Formats: sequence, structure tokens, C-alpha cells
Amino acid sequence: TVTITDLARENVRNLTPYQSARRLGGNGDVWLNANEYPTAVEFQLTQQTLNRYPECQPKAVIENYAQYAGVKPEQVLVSRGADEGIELLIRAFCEPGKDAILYCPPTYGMYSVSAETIGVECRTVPTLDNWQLDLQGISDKLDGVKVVYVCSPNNPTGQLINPQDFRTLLELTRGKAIVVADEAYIEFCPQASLAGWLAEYPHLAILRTLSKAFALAGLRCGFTLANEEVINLLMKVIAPYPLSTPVADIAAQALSPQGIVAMRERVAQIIAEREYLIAALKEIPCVEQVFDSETNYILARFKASSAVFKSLWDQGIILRDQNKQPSLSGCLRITVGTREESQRVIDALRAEQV
Amino acid sequence: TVTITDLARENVRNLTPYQSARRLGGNGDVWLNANEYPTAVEFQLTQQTLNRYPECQPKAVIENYAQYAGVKPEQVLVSRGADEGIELLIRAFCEPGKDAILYCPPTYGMYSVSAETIGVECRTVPTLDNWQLDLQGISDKLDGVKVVYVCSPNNPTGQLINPQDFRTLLELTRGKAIVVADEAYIEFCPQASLAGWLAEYPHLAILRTLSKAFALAGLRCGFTLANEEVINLLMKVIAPYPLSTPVADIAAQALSPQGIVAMRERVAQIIAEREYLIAALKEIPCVEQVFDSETNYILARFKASSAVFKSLWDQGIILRDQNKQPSLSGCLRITVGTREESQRVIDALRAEQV
Ligand SMILES: *[C@H](N[C@H](COP(=O)(O)O)Cc1c[nH]cn1)c1c(COP(=O)(O)O)cnc(C)c1O
Ligand SMILES: *[C@H](N[C@H](COP(=O)(O)O)Cc1c[nH]cn1)c1c(COP(=O)(O)O)cnc(C)c1O
Repeated sequence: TVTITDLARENVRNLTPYQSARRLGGNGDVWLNANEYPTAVEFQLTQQTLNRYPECQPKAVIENYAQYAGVKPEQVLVSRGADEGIELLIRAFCEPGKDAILYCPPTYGMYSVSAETIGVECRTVPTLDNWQLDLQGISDKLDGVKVVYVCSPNNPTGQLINPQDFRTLLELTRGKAIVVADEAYIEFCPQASLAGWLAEYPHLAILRTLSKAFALAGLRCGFTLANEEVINLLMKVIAPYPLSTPVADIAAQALSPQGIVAMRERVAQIIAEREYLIAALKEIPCVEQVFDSETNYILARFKASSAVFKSLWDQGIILRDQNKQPSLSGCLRITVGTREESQRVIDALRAEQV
Repeated sequence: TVTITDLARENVRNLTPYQSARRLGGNGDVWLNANEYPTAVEFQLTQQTLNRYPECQPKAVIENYAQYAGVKPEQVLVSRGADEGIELLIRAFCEPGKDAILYCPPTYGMYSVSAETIGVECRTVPTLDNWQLDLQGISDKLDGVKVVYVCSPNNPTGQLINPQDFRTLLELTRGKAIVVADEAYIEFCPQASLAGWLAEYPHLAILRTLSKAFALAGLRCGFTLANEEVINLLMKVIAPYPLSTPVADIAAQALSPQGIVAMRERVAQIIAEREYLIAALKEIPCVEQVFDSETNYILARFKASSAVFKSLWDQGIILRDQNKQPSLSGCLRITVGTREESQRVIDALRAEQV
């Protein structure tokens, strides 16, 4: 007898689905584990046309985002979060069982998840001690690689990749692979974006999202910025109707001029709050080292991190354990929320210090 | 020099993206080409939690649908339309370059599109003259096939597949392949659903959608019904957050008891209207033959169909040309809308008759 499981693909049977879930409904009061904006921003529907299919790429959304990002509308693609953007790039440039992707741990886990699920080889070149790119290492492992993912600022470490090294990487991949800069957190450091580099690099793609700074993770709305050639190719592999009407509706509102002003105020808010938490964390006894951040989360190495993580978890303070990530032994990622939430963490951590 | 296009996958460069688009904004007044419910049904948001990520599988949505469909919640998966359900099945059971899918033309075009885009072989066994399954033909082409798609009632022909033949097909695939019954239009003939067959067939999956009868195509919300084993396997290949909050929100409302009552009234409405259009169409001179339908669209063979199609198109009456589909030479698919819209088609067609 053959079981349904035997009919499934081998890679599908062996893979471990992404570990994002870690809920405790009604148990945790403070959520600082998903890099979400701490407060809800309300939006109501304005288009009551739900009986009709939406546009494959809602015009209002594409133009409003292109205006905001400073690029041409033909250089923008909108999808179900930056997660889908990650999938699309692999789906269009990587031949299963032949080509490979390359990323540098410790970083965002979906690059690997998508590739492994799709059936594409994952090539890894860990970043250096300061988490900057190991350029020499990358140059020696580009064979068969079609897509390179580099998160900047990086998750979960928080720092920006030296643009000078991005220049090098883009030169190493010229005519060989697509370089994808994941800018899911660029809103917190807009001046460090590579969006203006499109004219110089035909193989440069950029991932963006409304989940983080825009405080609309609930919409599952993201974008890919790239030259026409690339965008047109991705459009050939995307689902016919990737964005729902209600999402296109509120997303377009969120991208209006006033929406951008609000977003920027949310950023200033988070940055100011981050610098507070960072200053306070360095003084706490159980805190060994706090790493610089250009995002809405802070990575810190603790003394007995598993114990600390568990302690705060039992107290309703939900953080994000990084202990199992390469080079991040003893580290926990703390999302920046409100002043009250930061104070909860601070006090709680001071209650440790053993 | 290497171009970006040269970096793309071969199959991606050669494939022709799905042909669903065929708009004429502000030009066409009557849309009977996408099998959408003719009138909008309004829904407002109730959950202002957009700053937080949604559940991977919204509980309210899964339970409300499971209640409606008469199956267990663990036998339900919710995705971005039935289109994604099609993708997921291939993504989980078909090894690119090794396994294949099988469908029977003329039918829904996405089965082939997804497989071709993913990189999986498409095996075809055209249906018989009456569009019923060519069982003997299928039995002889199952080697290497992992997923079989059969739309019932079928699009664009409109008829139901003899359940007796579904029995045969399910026996032929036992322990060899997953049989997927696409029931995107089962709401119009609920008693013909195979949902109650799950306990007998471990390899049976069923595609459902809120786009059609539910009049919520704008939500991009669909479902897959299958035994736990299958659903759990698909959950291993689905994107972490496939459904947005606003969509889960209104979808759950649409599936409430009162929502189901409304849906059923929409169905009765469409069926009554369909039988009118069918009766009237058979009398029109340019109409050669009208085929029986158990859905919200009617297939009919005309005299000089390309000419008729163009004529009505220029008049704001948007139909769906099937002329290039196998065995459907001279056929146009007419979506059932309102009495006024049906009258527009009738009169317009009578204005032809040359
Ligand atoms: C956003 N990821 C979310 C939180 O970060 P982490 O706990 O996984 O390090 C959670 C998530 C979303 N999908 C899977 N996990 C994120 C994205 C995707 O953003 P979208 O909501 O638009 O799909 C892309 N890149 C990065 C670096 C991050 O953090
Ligand atoms: C619904 N398909 C829509 C109209 O039918 P057609 O003109 O393609 O024959 C259009 C569409 C949607 N995606 C691509 N084209 C449909 C589905 C999908 O329904 P969802 O809106 O939930 O993804 C699945 N199966 C069938 C048979 C049909 O018709």
C-alpha cells in the first residue's frame, strides 16, 4: 500500500516549515517579537466592487508607491508582502535542481524556506564578525547561483551593509546573477536605500513592504523595485490576481501624500523610542552587549539568554529568541514598541541580573 | 554580454502568461466575461488590527467554511483563491522535470499555466464529444502523473462530470495520484459535490472559491477540501501569511449563517435568469446550438462567432471567446448577469442573424 505521504515530493516531506508562529493568545500582553508597529492605524474600505475581479497590478497602488519610492511606475511590482517577492525572484530565475540562491547567515529565514520548498539549492556564505559581507567568500561560491539575497539593514542583527561592498557584490554578479536587496526596514534609514542605483545595475532588485514602518502587516502588501526587464519577467510568473480589492484600496490610501507623512512620523517615533531602549539596555546587569540598530528592533547578547527569554515569556513579554542562529548565541531580538512596553522590558530585565 | 533575459529560466522565457485580461475601461457597459456575480454586495471592515500580522489560517474563516461545506475544520485550507490551491497541489506533489499533471481539454486554463510556470509536465487527455471523461485514454497516460485536475461542473462547457466516472478515475489513481475536483461552480449545483466522498478517497482534494456564487471575487479567497494528510502536506508548502486581515474579516462575515442564506438566494436568482437566457438564445437565428449548463455561464455555438463576438464587443457587450479552445470552434461563453443584461445580449444577437 502507498500512503498519500509517499506521493508527496521528497523535499516537501523533509523540509521544516518556517518558524514564525510563537503565539500565546490572551497570555502575552506585550508583543515585541514580529517587528510590527506597536499601534493600530485605522482604514475603512472605499471601493464596494467586491463582486468584480481586481486589476492584476492596481494602478493607484503602483503609482502611489512609485511616487513615494522615487522610481518609475514601470519599475514597480506589487505582491502579497515581500515574502512573495522572494518567491517570484526564485520562480523566475532559478531552475529547480540546477540553479541556486545565495544568502549570508544570520539573516531573514524566508530566503532559504522558499528555495528549499521550491526545490532550489541554498548556498550560504556567513557574514563576517561584524555581520558585513564576506566578499571574498562570495566570489568563490557564485557558480550556479542565479539569485543573491542580502538584507540591509539586516534582520535580526540590525546594521546596514557597507554600500561600498554592495558595489563589489553587484560587480561580481554582473551578467551572472540577480542581486536582491531586502529593504523591509529601509524606511528607518531611507538615505541608505539602493533604489537610486537601478540605472547603474540591470541585475538589481529591491524588496519593500508595508508591514513594518507603514504599520500594515495585516494587509500582506509588499513591492519589488527593479528595472523594466526584471519586473516584466517577474510579471510572467506571478499569479493573475495577487492583490485583493480591499487591500489595494487601503494600501493606496496609506500611500497618499498624507499617508507618507504619517508613516514618517511613525518612523521618527520608533527611532526616538529605540535610542531610549538602547541606552537603558546597556546599563542592565544581565545585558552583556547591545548592537547598533538602524531598524525597529534591537539585538542584544544576554547572560543566560534562554533563562531570560523564558522568564519574560512567562510574564507576558514576548521577545524573539535568536539563540539558534549562527554566531548569535546568547542573543535575543527585541522589537521596539511604545515607551510603556520598553519600560516593561527594562524593569523585567532588571528583575533578573543573577 | 549577457542580458537579464538570459538569466531567466528557459520555460519562463518561452511561456505565455494566462490570458484573462481583456478590458476596455469605460468602453464596455455589460460585463459577462469573467463569471462574476452581476451585482456588488457590500462589506465593511470590523477588525482594526492592521498593524499586526494575521493568523496563517484564520480560525473564523476555516470554521465558518467547514460548517457550510459540511466537513471537518481540519479538512479545510484557505488560500488566495482557488488559483493558489491549484499551485499548492503541484508545489507539494509534483517534482519539477520528473512528475506531471493531467487535465482534459477544453477546461480551465490555470492548471496548465501553473504547471508550465512551475516547470511540471502537462499531460492532456481531451474529454469526449459530450465533454465527459475519456476514461480509457486517462488509464493509458497516468505514468509519472501525480496530480489530476477535473473541473465539475466544467468551465467553459458548463456540464457536470458523471459521478460514476469520477468513481472510476479515483480508482485508477488510488495510490498513484491526487485527484482534484475543481468545484468553483458547485454552489449552483450543490447536490453534485464530491465533498462527502473524502472518507472513501484518501487522494481526493476539492477546490472551492468565494469568487463566483458568493460574489466576492474581489477578495481573492478560496479553499481546498481534503483529508487531514493532504491538507497538512499542503500547509507545509503554503506562504506563511496567505490571507490578509481585511479579507479574512469580510470572508468570515460572508460565511455566517445569514451570509449563506444570501449566497443561496443569489444562486436561485442566477439559475432562474440562466434558464431564461438559455430559452431565448435557442430561438435566435445566428445561434446554432446552446449547451446545457449547471453554472453561471452558458456556452453556445454561433454562425460566424468571431464576427458576432466582435459586433457585441464594439457595442459594450463583453463576452468570452472560446473559438481557440479544442472542440469549441464557433463557441462563445456568456456569463449570466441581470435580466437587463441578458436582454441586451438577446436583442444585440437578434440584430445579427445574417
Ligand atoms: C517581515 N517578517 C516578519 C517579522 O520578522 P522575523 O520574526 O521573520 O525575523 C514576519 C514574517 C513574515 N513572513 C514570514 N515571517 C520581513 C519580510 C516580509 O515582509 P512581508 O509582511 O511584506 O511578507 C521580508 N524581509 C524581512 C527582512 C523581514 O523581516
Ligand atoms: C475563476 N476564474 C475566473 C473566470 O473564469 P475564466 O474566464 O478564466 O474561464 C477568472 C480567473 C481567475 N484567475 C485566473 N482567471 C475560476 C477559478 C479561480 O477562482 P479564484 O478567483 O478563487 O482564484 C478556479 N477554477 C475555475 C474553473 C474558474 O472558472
